[PDB]
Amino acid sequence: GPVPFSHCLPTEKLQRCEKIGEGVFGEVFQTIADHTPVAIKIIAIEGPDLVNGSHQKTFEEILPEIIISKELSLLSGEVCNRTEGFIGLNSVHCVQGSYPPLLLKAWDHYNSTKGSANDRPDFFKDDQLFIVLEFEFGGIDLEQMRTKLSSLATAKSILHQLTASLAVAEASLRFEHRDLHWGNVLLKKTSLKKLHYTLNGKSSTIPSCGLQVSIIDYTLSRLERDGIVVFCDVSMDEDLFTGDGDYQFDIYRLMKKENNNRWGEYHPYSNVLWLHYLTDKMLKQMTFKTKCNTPAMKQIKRKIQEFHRTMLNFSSATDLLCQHSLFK
Ligand SMILES: CC[C@H](CO)Nc1ccc2ncc(-c3ccc4n[nH]cc4c3)n2n1
Ligand code: NA
Repeated sequence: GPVPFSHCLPTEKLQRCEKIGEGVFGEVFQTIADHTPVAIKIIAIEGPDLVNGSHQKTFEEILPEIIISKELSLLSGEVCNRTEGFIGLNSVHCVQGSYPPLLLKAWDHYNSTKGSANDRPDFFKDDQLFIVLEFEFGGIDLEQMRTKLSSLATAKSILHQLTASLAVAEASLRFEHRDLHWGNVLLKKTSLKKLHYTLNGKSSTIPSCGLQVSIIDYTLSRLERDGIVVFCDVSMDEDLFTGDGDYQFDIYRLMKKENNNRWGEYHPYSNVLWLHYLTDKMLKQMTFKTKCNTPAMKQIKRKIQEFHRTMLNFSSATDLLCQHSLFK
């Protein structure tokens, strides 16, 4: 059945853990496994204590995220519909134990420097179960990089990458991400000048501007294979739809409007909505190292503004990728 935490996180691996993110689900750490950076997502399951304001999920309720993470990871190795724009999934374990004190130390450091919205995970007993997902390390989130991007050309690249990856997942998996806020877009440096994707057998390239994008966090995502749908049913969630103070919170309500609160259905317009929210962040909340004070860069800005203005008239990421003038 379950294994002890030390199976997944031997002493040296625990000693190198640094906390990088969080959500109601639990905690995300970066560490090193076999000289390789990885990200570890740790989710409490099956217990009766409140955790970050929700009850813990059952093993059955975590399976959708596991399945989705695996399907999107596989897309990097496929042929007809191929993208590296999600993130690799290396392993999944069920572990048992109280939270390691070294992880608490990392948690404390994050709380001291960035602040946490979570409860300190120090109340779990030695019989507590967790799911531990180990992912390829994907870089730094777009929000944390909001003052670090070179120019609007870099912004165009990121939007193109995101759109393409979403299109390929729509094509292969009838995928909707459903929570693609700017914390869920990771950026990593690449020396590749061009990145490659294949959509329904047709391969294309995207200029990288030195960055490779990875879309993460499939907690709210939906997909299907052979008529079998995997999703998070939020039809009875109150709080998800009553956020304020950021366009992000409007996106939840707009998705609910689009799907009539039926979350099992396929509505790839949700991917469009998130891309619109991301484009909006690109135009309003980023500080580029190079301003748009040359005619060439101005032109890119006008193109992104045109995208912002027109993209909500498209039906899916696939429609955007294949038809929108931004990508031509
Ligand atoms: C970078 C940390 C991020 C900042 O907004 N927060 C979260 C929060 C939820 C979440 N679920 C999965 C991942 C996840 C999955 C794979 C990863 N590879 N490299 C980093 C990864 C993170 N996250 N990350
Ligand atoms: Na990736």
